[PDB]
Amino acid sequence: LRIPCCPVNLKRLLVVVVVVVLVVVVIVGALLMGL
Repeated sequence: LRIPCCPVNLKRLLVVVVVVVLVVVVIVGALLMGL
């Protein structure tokens, strides 16, 4: 329950999520440019 004492591997999971979101934003920008 809660974060233990800073999130463990969950942190790098969050980083992966952020990367995914960034990549999606890149895909969106790319699509807006053309593809």
